[PDB]
Amino acid sequence: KNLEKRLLEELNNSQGNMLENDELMVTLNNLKKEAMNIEKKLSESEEFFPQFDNLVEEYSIIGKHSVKIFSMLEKFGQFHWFYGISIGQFLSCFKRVFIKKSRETRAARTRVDEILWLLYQEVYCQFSTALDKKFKMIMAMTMFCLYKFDIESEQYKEAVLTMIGVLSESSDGVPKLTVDTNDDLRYLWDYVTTKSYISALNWFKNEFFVDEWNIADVVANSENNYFTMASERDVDGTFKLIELAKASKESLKIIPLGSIENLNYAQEEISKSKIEGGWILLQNIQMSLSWVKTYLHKHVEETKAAEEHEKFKMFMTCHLTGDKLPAPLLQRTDRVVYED
Repeated sequence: KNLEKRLLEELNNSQGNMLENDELMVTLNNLKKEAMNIEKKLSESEEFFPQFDNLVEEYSIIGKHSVKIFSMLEKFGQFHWFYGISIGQFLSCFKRVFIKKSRETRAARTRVDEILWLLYQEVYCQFSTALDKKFKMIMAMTMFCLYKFDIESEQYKEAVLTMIGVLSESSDGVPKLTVDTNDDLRYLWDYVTTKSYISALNWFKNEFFVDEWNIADVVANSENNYFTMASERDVDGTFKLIELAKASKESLKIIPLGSIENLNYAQEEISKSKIEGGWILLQNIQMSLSWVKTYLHKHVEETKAAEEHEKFKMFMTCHLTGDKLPAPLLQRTDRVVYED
């Protein structure tokens, strides 16, 4: 558009003779250069289009593999209270898989395959903290065929086919023997026979364990994510927390929630400890639903305070039989469940 401009006025004085042209060439010679340089750049600009496209296909390995995985993870919604897993958390897992693990974690094509393995690992490592062992087991039981085997269906023998009434069953004593089957592959021919004793599910041992369950490690998380301990009737979640506190060797306070004076203490000591930077165990917040109503903002408040003085770690416990804790706060906290 500046060529449009600069190549206007002296039409009024030239007729095309090179001697005339010479005074107009004070702009054109400059243009010989840059205008032709434009073309150089333009030729280069096409190459990026198909290669960028190629880059997309280069990661389709995990692309399809993992998108299928989330569509399975979503089905965990069947879990009534602790499966409140946002896909943001799903992504968080990959923040770790893709990078937040080490300097070696980036995105090489060889390692696209390796992050199928980390996809495999890290995914269940998180669901397994909120969901119980029954849900954990069935996960592995059918899903590892995807997570690390890339849809390698595997023929089930005794127990599975026992439930349906299908011909191919042997008892616990067939390991990796006559497993040589079709697309619906080998080792469940093995394991499903060992299932005469159901712990054969556990016997898969397919790298099926939560790498980072260690709740003590979990402690060092974002401060806003306060800890939620799920328990049941006759299960002292607080106990697990006092053992934690004993191990932490840090400022411990415990406030049972439920009656009015406890709310007075909640207001009180939260404001104290959210400045001091203590470690506090809270119990049975569901016994004080009105507290919860105010608490949800108190949560916001003490969260900011946690950010400010930097050590206010809260550990609310005693989810009981069916106290149906509210999703907003469950969201804002870490739902880890314990057995008795």
